[PDB]
Amino acid sequence: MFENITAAPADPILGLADLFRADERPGKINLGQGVYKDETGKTPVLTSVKKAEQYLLENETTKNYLGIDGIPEFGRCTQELLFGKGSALINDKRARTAQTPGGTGALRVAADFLAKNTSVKRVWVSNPSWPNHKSVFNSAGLEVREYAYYDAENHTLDFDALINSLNEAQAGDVVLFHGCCHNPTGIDPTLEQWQTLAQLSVEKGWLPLFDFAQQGFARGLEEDAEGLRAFAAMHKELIVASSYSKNFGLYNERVGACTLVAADSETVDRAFSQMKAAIYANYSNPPAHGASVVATILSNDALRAIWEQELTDMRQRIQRMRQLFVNTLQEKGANRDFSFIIKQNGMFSFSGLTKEQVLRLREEFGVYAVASGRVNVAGMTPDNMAPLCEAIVAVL
Amino acid sequence: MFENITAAPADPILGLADLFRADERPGKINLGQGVYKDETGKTPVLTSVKKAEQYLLENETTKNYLGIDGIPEFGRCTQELLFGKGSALINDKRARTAQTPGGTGALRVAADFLAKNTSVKRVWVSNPSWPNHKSVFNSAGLEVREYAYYDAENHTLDFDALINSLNEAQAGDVVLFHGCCHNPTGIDPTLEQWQTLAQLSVEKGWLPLFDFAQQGFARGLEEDAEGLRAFAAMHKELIVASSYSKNFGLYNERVGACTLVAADSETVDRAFSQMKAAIYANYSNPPAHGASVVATILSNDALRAIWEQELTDMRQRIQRMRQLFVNTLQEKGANRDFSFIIKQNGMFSFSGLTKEQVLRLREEFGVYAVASGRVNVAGMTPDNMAPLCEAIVAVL
Ligand SMILES: *Cc1c(COP(=O)(O)O)cnc(C)c1O
Ligand SMILES: *Cc1c(COP(=O)(O)O)cnc(C)c1O
Repeated sequence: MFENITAAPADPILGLADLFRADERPGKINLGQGVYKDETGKTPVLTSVKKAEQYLLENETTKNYLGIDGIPEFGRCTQELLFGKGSALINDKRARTAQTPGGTGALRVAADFLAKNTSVKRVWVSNPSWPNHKSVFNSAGLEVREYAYYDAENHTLDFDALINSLNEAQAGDVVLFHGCCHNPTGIDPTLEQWQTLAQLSVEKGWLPLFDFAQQGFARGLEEDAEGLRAFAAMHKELIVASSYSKNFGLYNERVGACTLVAADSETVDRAFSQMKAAIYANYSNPPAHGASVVATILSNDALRAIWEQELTDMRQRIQRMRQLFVNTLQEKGANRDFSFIIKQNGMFSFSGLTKEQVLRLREEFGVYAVASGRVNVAGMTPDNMAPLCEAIVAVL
Repeated sequence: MFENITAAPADPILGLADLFRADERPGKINLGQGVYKDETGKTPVLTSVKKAEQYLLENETTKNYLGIDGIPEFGRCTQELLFGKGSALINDKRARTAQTPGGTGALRVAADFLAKNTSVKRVWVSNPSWPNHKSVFNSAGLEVREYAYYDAENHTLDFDALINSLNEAQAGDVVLFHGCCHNPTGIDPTLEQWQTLAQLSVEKGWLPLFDFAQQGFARGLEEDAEGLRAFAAMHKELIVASSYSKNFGLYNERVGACTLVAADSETVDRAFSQMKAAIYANYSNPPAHGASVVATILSNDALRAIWEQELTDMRQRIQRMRQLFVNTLQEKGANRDFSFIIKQNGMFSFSGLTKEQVLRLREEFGVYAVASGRVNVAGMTPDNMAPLCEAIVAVL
């Protein structure tokens, strides 16, 4: 059976990770990873999370199965984070939320649900996008198509080209939007631009699908949801894949959610039952620990306050690195204006380096980035900025 | 899009659970659930698990992603549990193990892997089987077919009928075996019978797929793997879906494994790369906490010793309930000989009650079992045995 199975392609993300480990050079710098890093260069457990875990250690009396859709309070808190306290969506009971193993899990559950219960045949993703999106949808049996997004000249959202491209999208197609902190470009639509896309979406007949991987990393928790909420006000139908991997630092505990919005309670409840069917045939029910940590934090005034400041501290450190990066390149003799980096949002930023410049940065200077030129800004610190920028300037 | 979506069928397992909650009667007895219960009627966290969780609370410094295949030590311990310390399979490096979200997750990952990389078109499951098997394989796009198993007259393994039925299976078909503690019948093959099926499987050309949900609930950890190991000695190719839900009491943390066996290291490593691809497009990587608890326990001499005795205590309490049940029915005037219950293994047992007897037991006497007549023996205690058996005798 397995004699002639074709190997999976190498995978450059794991390859980059392994080449970074083997690199015996002491001044090596990793900007190719997907996780947050602090001023010391590590991915720590949040203080709020540790406190939540201690409480669970002390008060859990059973590990009996969660329901297919997971911890109710988790779903309730997730819906308030996405739509806001006073949302009409929540009030009319139009939204149903499944706890899932991470954002990826939420995308996959969304994909299986649509492929098995709707007429959806294809999904539209940005160019570039996170490469995991394509694989997830393709596995459910959905075609992936690309719409234009990145203006390579101005390091901006090519908005005219984005509209032009999506006009090819038929009614009943899914169109995937990154709620905030676009991966890999860090380029987000403005509110006016979100409102325009919301309007275009309703008349063109798209099912919008929002991927929220970094809620709270752009401007703030509420601000980063504005785009979503603009779509929410316009649309009858909507899906959201959200992740707490980055904003709670719970990557390996697989904490995410799939939220289904329909016109009314009877419809959403009926659609959601088939979404639960898609979860039952996949992993049966979701993992409790990570999601229980999140629900414990968000429903407790003290822990939430502590957590929100931790998230704010991450957001601001990134924003300090963005500026320090631009100023350091400026004063190191930068063959280029990098001021666009400051206007980009969140973990990631397209540096605009060529694949050869990137490959050279690794070979000569021990600086690791992704082939596309994506850099993780959280991998930058005050200590490694000088040598990072010297390397970059030397390859321009 | 969601306007005319057909609702999912009610689901009787959740329906049974909800009807049990609403039941205001004080003497109600639940035998319809899938989880272990102790003498007090609860599903507690194991002492070994709590100790493991405390150690993790104190020593974890990051929640950074696990690899796609999860915690290495977890995989190593899982392979020793399945194949044994000195196994040649482990020595020749023929087995590769992915940590997965529960046994269900392992079945789904197995299913996607086979559907996408082999010529497998159908899977053979026992009659009856756990209904989740059918849904999982059907979602990957695989036909499910049934082979005979249960001898309804003698409450035994209808072995002649089992062989006769599986002769319909073509070469290149998957045949699913329950390693031990068959769900729902509790009827396992003897070693001689396992050796016979192993032999038949190799000449007929089946890819065997083992589902281990209750390793350690029949006779012991090593004993319950004999069937698997008999197949392992004969076969070049094999898949195992194992679960730590029941034997570590970690149900909601989703702790399982998919283990792939091929002829040699180069083949298994190449096949496993595509299995990792199937995980990447599903939930990206597995949840750490539950699997970290398992790895921490199994790799530590003290905690493992404590855990093994906890598992032994569960196995023996079940075996005491089996006997108490038969003796109590005998001395309550049983219209029937229930001695077959004592020879059946693990959590579950087919009582041999009709769906009307079951429905009547719930309506009149507040005793809850599954429509098929499956009873969870761990739901029986010394306190509720008398009233349980009185109800049963009254409906025969
Ligand atoms: C990091 C990231 C995620 C996170 O996925 P999890 O499964 O939640 O770890 C999801 N989507 C995007 C675009 C991301 O960048
Ligand atoms: C209980 C059981 C399982 C457990 O599934 P998890 O996903 O590990 O909870 C798997 N297979 C069978 C036959 C079972 O009875």
